This record gives sequence, C-alpha cells and structure tokens, in this order.
Amino acid sequence: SGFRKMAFPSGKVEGCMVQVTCGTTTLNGLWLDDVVYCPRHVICTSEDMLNPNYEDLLIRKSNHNFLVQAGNVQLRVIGHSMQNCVLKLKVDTANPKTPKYKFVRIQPGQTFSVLACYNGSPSGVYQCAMRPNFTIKGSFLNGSCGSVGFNIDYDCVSFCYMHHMELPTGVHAGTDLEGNFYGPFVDRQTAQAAGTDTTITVNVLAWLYAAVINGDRWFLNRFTTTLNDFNLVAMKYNYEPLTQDHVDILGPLSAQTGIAVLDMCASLKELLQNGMNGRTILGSALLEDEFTPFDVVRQCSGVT
Amino acid sequence: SGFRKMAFPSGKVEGCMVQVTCGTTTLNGLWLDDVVYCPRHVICTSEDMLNPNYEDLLIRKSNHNFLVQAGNVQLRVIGHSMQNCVLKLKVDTANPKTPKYKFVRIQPGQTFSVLACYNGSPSGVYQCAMRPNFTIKGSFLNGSCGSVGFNIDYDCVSFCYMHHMELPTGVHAGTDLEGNFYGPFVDRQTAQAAGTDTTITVNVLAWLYAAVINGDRWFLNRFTTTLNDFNLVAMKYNYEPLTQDHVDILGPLSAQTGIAVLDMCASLKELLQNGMNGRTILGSALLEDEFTPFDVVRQCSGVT
Ligand SMILES: CN1CCN(CCCNC(=O)C[C@H](Cc2ccc(F)cc2)NC(=O)[C@@H](Cc2ccc(Cl)cc2Cl)NC(=O)[C@H](N)Cc2ccccc2C#N)CC1
Ligand SMILES: CN1CCN(CCCNC(=O)C[C@H](Cc2ccc(F)cc2)NC(=O)[C@@H](Cc2ccc(Cl)cc2Cl)NC(=O)[C@H](N)Cc2ccccc2C#N)CC1
Repeated sequence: SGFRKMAFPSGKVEGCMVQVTCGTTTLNGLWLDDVVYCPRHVICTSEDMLNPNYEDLLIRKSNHNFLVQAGNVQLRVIGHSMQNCVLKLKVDTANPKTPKYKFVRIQPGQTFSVLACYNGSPSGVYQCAMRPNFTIKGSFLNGSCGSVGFNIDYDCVSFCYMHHMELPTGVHAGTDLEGNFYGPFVDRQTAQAAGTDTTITVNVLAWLYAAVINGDRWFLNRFTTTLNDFNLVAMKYNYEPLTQDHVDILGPLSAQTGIAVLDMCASLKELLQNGMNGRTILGSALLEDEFTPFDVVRQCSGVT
Repeated sequence: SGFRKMAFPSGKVEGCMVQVTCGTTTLNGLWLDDVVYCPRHVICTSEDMLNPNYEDLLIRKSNHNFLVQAGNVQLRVIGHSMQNCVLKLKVDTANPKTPKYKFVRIQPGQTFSVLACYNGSPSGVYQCAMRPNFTIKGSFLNGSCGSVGFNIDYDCVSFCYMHHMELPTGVHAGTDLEGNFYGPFVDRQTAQAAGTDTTITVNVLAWLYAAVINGDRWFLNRFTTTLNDFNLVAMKYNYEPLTQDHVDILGPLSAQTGIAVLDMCASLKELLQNGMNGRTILGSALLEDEFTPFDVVRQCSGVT
C-alpha cells in the first residue's frame, strides 16, 4: 500500500556522469562508450550567451580546450563535434560502466527520472513529467545543466532528456539526446515563453485508479457519462480531451478495479465542479497529473 | 528554481541489495563486507508468523537453510546469528561494492531515502519522513521487506531503516539496522496500532522558507508573534510545539530570506486559520511537513 512519486534507481546513470569544463564554464556530461554528451553552450563565454553563433565558436576550439573529469581522473579528449544543441566529445577511454542504453524522444504527458548533478557529481533523484507545453517542472540550480532524464526497462536505460536552461517562469527546458529541443526554445540567454499549459487528463484518471487500488474510495459515485459530454467539461477546466485510445490505455486499471473509465470520468467531473471539501486523495489536496497509467501499474499492487 | 521531493542517488545502495530465501519465504537483504542483514521473519513459515518464537525457529536452522543470491550468483553462507529483529548471515565473499557506511538511528521528523526492492532487485527510490508516531508513509508491496532507508553525506551511507511490515492503516513499520523497531511494534502478524500522529511544525516552516526562496510570497504578512502564543495555535491544529532549538535550526533559512522565524509563524498561523483560498505553495494545496530544514538548504539556492 501507499503511493509515492517514485524514481528509477539511479546507479546505472550515476556511473555515466562526468564534468565538462571549457574556460570558466563547467557543467555535466554523459559518458557512454567513448563519447561524452553535454550541452553545447559549455563553449560560450558570458558575452556569447546573448546571441551565440555556435558554428563559429566551435571552429575556434580544439580538443585541448575541453577538460573532462570522471571523478578526479581526467579524460583525454581526442575529437569534438556538434549535433544540434549537444556537443559530442570523443575520449580515449570507453566508459567501463556503460549500461545498455538507447536515445528515445518522449511525448508530452510521459514521465521520467531526473538525476540532478553539479560539477559531474550526482546530488539527487526525482520524477518529472514532460508538460503538454514541452517544459518540465524540475528542481535545478545554476550548474545543473547537462543533467539527464531517463527511464529504465529491464536494465536498458532510455535517455530522453538533457537539461539546458530555466525559463523566466521557473520551469525548465532541454533537449533529447540528439540535441533537439523539446518545445519552441533555443539555447541562448533571451527571455522565452512556453505555450499555455493544460492538465494531463489521462494521468489524473490513472491516479484516481491508483487511489481506488489503495482503498481511497470517497470520490466514487454511481454515475456514468459519455466520451463527448465529459470532454465538454474537460475544455471548461483546461483539461486535455479524452480519446478512445486513452480509455484503452486505462483498460487494465479499469479491469483491475471494476470501475469503467467513463464511470471514473463522472467522479472526475464532480471533483472538478465541487472540489474535495477538505478531503485528500493519496495525500494530495489537488488532482495530480504527473503519474502515467504505466507509473500506476508499475508501483501499485495487481489486486485491488 | 523549483522544489521537488528529492531522494539521494541510490547507486551506492543498489550494489548492496541481495535476495535471501528460506523455504518458500523470499525477501531482501543488505550485503556489507561479508555480512547480509535481513528481517528475521524470513525464517518464519505461514503458521509461525501468528506468534513466532524466533529463538526456537533459528536454532532449528543451519547455514544451508539460507539461499542468498547477488543477482544470479549464489552467495555461500558460513554463519548465522540474530541481533534483535534482524538476521545476520555471514557469507564467504566480502561485497566488493561495500560503500563507506554506518548504522544510525534517526529521530521522528527526520527524512531519508528508500530504495524499494523486490527479490533482491531495486525497483524505485523515494523520500520518506519518520512520523512522530514512528511509522513511515511509504509505498511497499508484499516482498518489499528488507528494503532499506538511508541518507548520504559525502560518500558515506548512513543506513537508518530496514522495512519489516505494513500496519492495518497502510502505514509502514521497521527497525534500525541493529534490529530495534522504531515505535511500539513487534514482528508478528497481529493487528498493531500506531500512536496518534502530529504534524512536524519545524518542517512546515522550513518548507515555507523554501517557498520564499523560490519566489512564492503570497502567504507572507507583516505580523509577528511570540513563541508561546504560536504554540497555543499549534496545539489547536495538532502541530508539534515549537522550541527555541527549532528556531535556531531555522536560523540559516531565516537569515537567507530576511524573514524572522516568529514572523513566519504568523503566516503559518494565518494559513492554519484561513487555509489557502484556492492558492498553492510550491505546487501543493496542503501544508507539507516532510522536508527538514536540511532538506531545504540542500536543495534550494543559497541566495533568496
Ligand atoms: C512562482 N515563482 C517561480 C519562480 N520564479 C522565479 C524564476 C526565476 N528564474 C530565473 O530567473 C532563471 C532565468 C530566467 C531568465 C532567462 C532568460 C533571460 F534572458 C532572463 C531571465 N534563466 C536563466 O538565468 C538562464 C539564462 C540562459 C543561459 C544560457 C542559455 Cl543557453 C539559455 C538561458 Cl535562458 N540560465 C540558465 O538556465 C543556466 N544555464 C542554469 C541556471 C542558472 C540560474 C538559475 C537556474 C538555472 C537552471 N536550470 C518566481 C515565481
Ligand atoms: C486510506 N487507505 C489506506 C490503505 N488501507 C488499506 C491498508 C491495507 N493494508 C494491509 O492490509 C496490510 C496488512 C494489515 C494487517 C496487519 C496485521 C494483521 F494481523 C492483519 C492485517 N499487513 C500485513 O498483511 C502484514 C502482516 C505481517 C506479516 C509479518 C509480520 Cl512480522 C508482521 C505483519 Cl503485521 N504483512 C506484511 O507486512 C508483509 N511482510 C509485507 C506486505 C504484505 C502485504 C501488503 C503489504 C506489505 C508491505 N510492506 C485502506 C485505507
């Protein structure tokens, strides 16, 4: 019993974190086989950051301009190249701790674990969701750039995020590991706004199913509703519209609890219109939308 | 910016998790040097669990009764002994991944990271607080027993918790690594009740300071109050009384934000009496009490 924001164990990623230094700029890199991946803005000075031409900046560097440290042991850089917004530094030593991995790009509404690092040293682990507007509500200070987000599936690490910057609103933006930004952002020190965000409806429903599995039942009711009449109320409260594919994704949770998806939508409808009246659900006074159906199934018991 | 429930990186503990099997009972153990630590109720069958005599049960075992697996590699048990509610299994191989560690017993109100494991395999990491009534509100299914809670301080792992059981209320109870239970509990399958819980006042105040550091200021006010007049309201809302030592613990946060502790108590007083009026603090609609002052300082920037 219980339900917690739960990250993946971080050991497999901790063994890959290095420190990359160029000039007085130091951030984190990801060391897989004989390649180190880090944000390309490590090659910027304070003036370049305002409007950098990265192709120019990189052409003026050489291998010896890049200090890479794995712990205190220095790594010998033998080649450097740019892929979109990530810098790739070839080193002479393949990382002996390289896990089975792949680079995947995630969809808005999906979750991943973040290993926050500073100066190549991991400091904390937490769970994040990619918001519908392609930002993440992380916890990052100056120097955390190059920290990565990942999921783990049977000892394979799927890296999905590398951290680049904090927007003026305090939310966070970054790229996949091919260097392509999530959302309409660029790596330069200018004020950039994310698009308007929305609540991830399917995750809210998954979390209500988690609550039922755990024995939290007060919000249930006998009412059912239709796909289209619920989506009327979703629009009014800035919730994403619900598709039939979302219902099917929620099938296992609906089957395990015996509560049809469109029955749960009626309870969500009522929660949206009347609130909680001082009560909580799984320890929250708000409707939580950063747990996917997969996150619920992974963490919760298989019997209601 | 941002504030998240943040665990310690779990790699150093992942390398210590093994599987211990006795009969048809399998749980997790902690492998440090040439000793495996696990809950002693691994030696119980289904009938013994109701009212076991562990001294009798252990005397009837021998070394070969204990299957220990580190991955798929089997560990050779060469000795077994009981320390309070933990079983110690000496094995012929010292764990090559043994971190610098120590066994510490924590106080109610302190936090730690939990590495949830099943069948010797880590599955997730999350943050917990030891409640004032010596339970923890974890996320544990059957088979998670033997999972451990820890803090990390400069590559030293302080183990503070080993998981034993879930109470009827769904909260969790366990021991320190010397086998001594937190709280008035015993390892037998009987219904046991925790004492009445209370809200950790000093942590709530630390979290309000985290909110100010992050730029969440709506709940502040110009009022101040006294230690004793606030403790009048703490009692009414089932909050722990505030001591002068708690104020001193909060000094650094009070100094960094410029908001005296007894000024923040006035804001907490108002939050307790009027609520939030639809607003949130660091993404919560409730007053959060599972972040210590140390947790805030560790995660938050050093400049407000
Ligand atoms: C309810 N509350 C919520 C919190 N609200 C407060 C939030 C206050 N937030 C800030 O002021 C952050 C600032 C915003 C900004 C952005 C642009 C710009 F022109 C002007 C300003 N952004 C930064 O300074 C950016 C500037 C930058 C540098 C390089 C690149 Cl390629 C791109 C950018 Cl955009 N720097 C970083 O991202 C650091 N690489 C890593 C870093 C540095 C410092 C702090 C965090 C990080 C991280 N992570 C108050 C209400
Ligand atoms: C708002 N919601 C919140 C959630 N509410 C629902 C909560 C429902 N919770 C339960 O029913 C859990 C049950 C309670 C119980 C306890 C005693 C007793 F006599 C009778 C019942 N406890 C167990 O069955 C205990 C029984 C036990 C075995 C060995 C020992 Cl030495 C001590 C004990 Cl006490 N077993 C475990 O602890 C497993 N070792 C590991 C384990 C097994 C199963 C599930 C979880 C875990 C873990 N972790 C509903 C309202």
